[PDB]
Amino acid sequence: YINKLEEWLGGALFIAIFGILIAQILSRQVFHSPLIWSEELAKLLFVYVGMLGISVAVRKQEHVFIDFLTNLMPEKIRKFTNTFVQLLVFICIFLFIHFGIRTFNGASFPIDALGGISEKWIFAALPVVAILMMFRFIQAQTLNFKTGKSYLPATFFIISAVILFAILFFAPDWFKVLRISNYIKLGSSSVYVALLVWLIIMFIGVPVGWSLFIATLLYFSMTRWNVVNAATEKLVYSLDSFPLLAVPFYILTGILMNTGGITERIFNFAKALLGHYTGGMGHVNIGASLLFSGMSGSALADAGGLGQLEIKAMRDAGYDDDICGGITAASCIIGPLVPPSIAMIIYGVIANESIAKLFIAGFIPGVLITLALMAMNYRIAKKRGYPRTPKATREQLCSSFKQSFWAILTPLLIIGGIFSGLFSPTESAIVAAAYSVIIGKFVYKELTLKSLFNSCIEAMAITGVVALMIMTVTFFGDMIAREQVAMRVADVFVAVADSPLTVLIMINALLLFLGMFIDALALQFLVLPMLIPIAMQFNIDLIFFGVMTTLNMMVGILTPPMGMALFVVARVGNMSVSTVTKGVLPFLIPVFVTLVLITIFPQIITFVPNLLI
Amino acid sequence: NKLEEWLGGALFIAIFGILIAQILSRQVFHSPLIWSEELAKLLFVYVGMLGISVAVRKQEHVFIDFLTNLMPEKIRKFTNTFVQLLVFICIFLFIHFGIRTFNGASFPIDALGGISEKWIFAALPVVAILMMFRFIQAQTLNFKTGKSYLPATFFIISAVILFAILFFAPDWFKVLRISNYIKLGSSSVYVALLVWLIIMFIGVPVGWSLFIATLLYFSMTRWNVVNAATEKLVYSLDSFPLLAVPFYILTGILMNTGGITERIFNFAKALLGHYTGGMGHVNIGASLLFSGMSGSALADAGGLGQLEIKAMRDAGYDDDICGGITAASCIIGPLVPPSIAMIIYGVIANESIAKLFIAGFIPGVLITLALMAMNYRIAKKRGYPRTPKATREQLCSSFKQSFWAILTPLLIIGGIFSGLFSPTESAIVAAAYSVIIGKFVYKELTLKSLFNSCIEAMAITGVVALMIMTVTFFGDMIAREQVAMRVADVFVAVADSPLTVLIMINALLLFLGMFIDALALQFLVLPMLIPIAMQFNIDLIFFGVMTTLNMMVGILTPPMGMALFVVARVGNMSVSTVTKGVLPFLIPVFVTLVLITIFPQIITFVPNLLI
Ligand code: NA
Ligand code: NA
Repeated sequence: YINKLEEWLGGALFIAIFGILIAQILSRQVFHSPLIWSEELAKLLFVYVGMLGISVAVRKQEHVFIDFLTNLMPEKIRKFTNTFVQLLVFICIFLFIHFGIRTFNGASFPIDALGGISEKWIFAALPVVAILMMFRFIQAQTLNFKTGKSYLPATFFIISAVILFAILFFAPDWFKVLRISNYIKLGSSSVYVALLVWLIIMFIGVPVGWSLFIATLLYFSMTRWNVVNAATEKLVYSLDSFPLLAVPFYILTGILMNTGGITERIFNFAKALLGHYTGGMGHVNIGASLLFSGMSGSALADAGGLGQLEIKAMRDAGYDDDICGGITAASCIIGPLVPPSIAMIIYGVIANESIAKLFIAGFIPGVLITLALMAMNYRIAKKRGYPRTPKATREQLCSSFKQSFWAILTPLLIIGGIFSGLFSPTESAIVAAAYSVIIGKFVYKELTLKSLFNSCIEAMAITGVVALMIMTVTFFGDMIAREQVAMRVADVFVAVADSPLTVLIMINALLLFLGMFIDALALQFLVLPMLIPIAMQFNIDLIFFGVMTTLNMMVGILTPPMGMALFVVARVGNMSVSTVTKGVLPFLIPVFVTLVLITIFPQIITFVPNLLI
Repeated sequence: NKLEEWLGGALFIAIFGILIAQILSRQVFHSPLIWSEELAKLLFVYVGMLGISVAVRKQEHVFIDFLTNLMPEKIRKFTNTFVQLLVFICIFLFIHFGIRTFNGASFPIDALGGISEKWIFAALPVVAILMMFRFIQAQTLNFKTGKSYLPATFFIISAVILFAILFFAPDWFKVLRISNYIKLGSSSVYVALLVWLIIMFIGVPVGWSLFIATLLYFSMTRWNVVNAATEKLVYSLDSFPLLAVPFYILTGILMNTGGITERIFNFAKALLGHYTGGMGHVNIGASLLFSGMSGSALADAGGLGQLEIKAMRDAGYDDDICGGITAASCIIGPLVPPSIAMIIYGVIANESIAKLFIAGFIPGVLITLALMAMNYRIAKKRGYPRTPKATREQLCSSFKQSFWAILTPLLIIGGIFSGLFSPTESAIVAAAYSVIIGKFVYKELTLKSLFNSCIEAMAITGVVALMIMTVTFFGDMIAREQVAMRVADVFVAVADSPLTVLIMINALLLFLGMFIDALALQFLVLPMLIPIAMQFNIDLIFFGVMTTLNMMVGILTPPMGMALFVVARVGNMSVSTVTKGVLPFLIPVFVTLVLITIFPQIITFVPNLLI
């Protein structure tokens, strides 16, 4: 029809990348005859895949935005706010089109190890998909206006776009009027003004992926506009990255492993293993979450794939509702810590750090979290005197292990690939996806071509949202580093640079405070760009800083009044949010304790990666 | 699966806008552009490819169905299987030739900032792959309905193995060259022509039969020449005069609205409705006025037929007379400019289109006058009654109602004749005026209707584009083998007078027009007669007008004619009565044709004086 054209085309390109990578590994490992074009071809296709994902997201209106202030507004103000955000997004898309055309015209360098092919093939992705994004925005405007959620029809946008394109193509010297330098010369306060405007527009519902672009454009307009052409290439260059390839494949691996059949087998094995100790079903839940974390890079999937079973088992065992909710909500944070992890990949991409070292560093805190949660569950259960389930016979344990053998072999594969160094994170993700597909198709007989295509489509759709923010934050970093914001901030914060512990304490406190009202995914892209240079200023190790920031932000999904884990657990378990929060409250002590422990003693985190690499 | 329709319609409106900027800048701003024509051609190539793909998907390519209508279904199974296999081979070779030609072309375009010709030449394999996919999709339904013995999976595996062999072992193809076994020699072209006639009469579409015939001839002698010959396949569509066809078709479709046609009929009835035999005069005049805009006879037959038939029946006419008049009055369309057939002839023979239009204007008027005289005589002899004469108020109201409708033919004719606009520019202006009138003046136009009209125009132009490219490919072999010189050496005895050649050609065309449709017959006949006509020092404009008239004659001849069937369908009467009523009206057409072929000066004088 006329909406699935990006999903039909994007899905086909996703399959092509999978076939190319699997051929690269087979040739190197088996035949010892490596290929020189696989990486470049994969990155070239991934650029288009990411652009198509962005188009899908902007069509479905699914871009991340802060809704804390938006949730406390009568609709009569929401109408004006939505009108403003629609205008801002339209302007951003038009400027994307202009900059993509210009940077495609400017591409000159050839691509070696690809037959001398010019770089215009890479650089042409931006305008062709920006046109589709503009079409999708115009299409969505009709639905927005018809229901009374905005003030402007799509005819207004069509007329404005036609007029703007005609002006841009027939007299581009008319746009020099709207330069702030022509009226007021702020000087060195341009960065502060741009950041203030960025915060103001971000707090009123504008998505971050456009807010960063708007802030950077305002800064450039204030000082000088001719320096934007040099910096605009980073938008295309950010997607042309090898480490960024692992995100969609890890997402697809999690999606494929999150079927009902595999989860039931894993939970049955865990229950047969840890079901008869003091605090049985709590230990069962913790163990199941730990096992799932080795193959899943997200916490919401773990929360939504096992809650209805773990909560029921705990209720049958003799557990109160608050305890069930607390354990279920607390056990979710293990996922993002144990590798693989989307948050660690994002931090490594932003800070230009090796993902493997981040994974190795973050492996230990997951084990510490698991042990602390198990100890707390045992103490609570012993205090309350809950009954003990009968011991399982050896035959049932053996049968459950035989059933779940191939399902549980995956985390071992991931850890062996990563720790031993035989594979890179992207190759590890590719191997994991191939193994999961084989297991689903031939061993469990629970997969179909339609299901595989739908999983690929979902992975691309969730990848596009991250891709837009990645490219925009890469654009924002140039503005941040050009004017030396971090150096000035450090100079202002004098007499506190004596001890790095004070800086770490302040950063942790700020992150904890901000995590109570902003979702983790948005908070990461909101706070990292201005903190990474500041951390670099104080000679703070970047691997330890990344681990600490990831843990601190993952803590924030458990604290009221805004926490996704609390809402998900309450919805799944059919219980009120207040009871879930009350049950969660006693379980926040171990996480704070381990956070303080790693903050005081960085050697715990730093020892393992140094020994291994 | 509207993937081609959605993308093709987007390109169609892009072409329309670019052409508009060309004429406006050149007229009032006096700042002509240097890239509008190049962009128009470059986009028209893709538009034609998309139309061909759509036609392949819908299985609507033209073919001869005379012998196919006289055989049992058992034979039809084998015939359809053979046709499917031949089309599959044609599409595969199409893909291969597109890839080779794209990998060969390197020349730049100086009129577009040095852009390489690869941009033009890459449109062949990209759309060829989509055509192959559409054929595979249609094969499933063909096998499901029981019309063929070959399922789709067989085609899939055959395509896979063929692609693998081509990419990894092209040298294995050296066993299918006829030069391996026997060297036919000079008679290779004759053998290829015999195979072409047979494969056409079997039921293969023309646009593929010509390709098969020329490929067989090339493989008969040397396969290394087809590499040089394959550039014409893409260069054929890269033509600016060819752009007039889709826009004229769109203009006709837009103007064929029921509201406009009702007003035109009302004005014609108020004007010429009271004379003896008034209804026939009204029918002829309305057909002439609508042919001033349209360029197809089928629109004339199917649009205004019911109202004219009802008016004639009310007046007290007979069924045979009304049917005959309605059928015979539809041939004025292709004669009066604009006309699709004249454009096709000009493209094939490389002749000016404005000269063709000017030359062909007069015979349409002669036909109209002859038909009016014949109708008047028949009505007077049969003693039909007379209608009262309308008063000045009715005629003035009709004029005020249909002013904007009758403006368009005069605008088009004035643009063509005065030399102010080229035929493509005239088509663009006509389309713009029609859409403006529809949207704002009469208020019966919607954006969805415009998109549907554009889709229909693209679908109907793809079929013509495929035949155009294939016939241009065929002409290469025809010219290389020196067929016309051999034919002249054979019929040296016929060269006594050019009148003998003309009457022989006319008789052959008249005999061939009783079984084949006008379009298929034209595409079969023109490539073989144009070089022969040039051989005998025969003028090409006069020959084109005469051939167009002779081909248009065949649509009113039994046992095959589209006009008879359409008139019978829309008139609720048997085909036999329609034929027996048409028969007395064929005399003026034959008389006009004989008069034209006797005095070519009648056709020749007007364009030379007008130029
Ligand atoms: Na994980
Ligand atoms: Na006409």
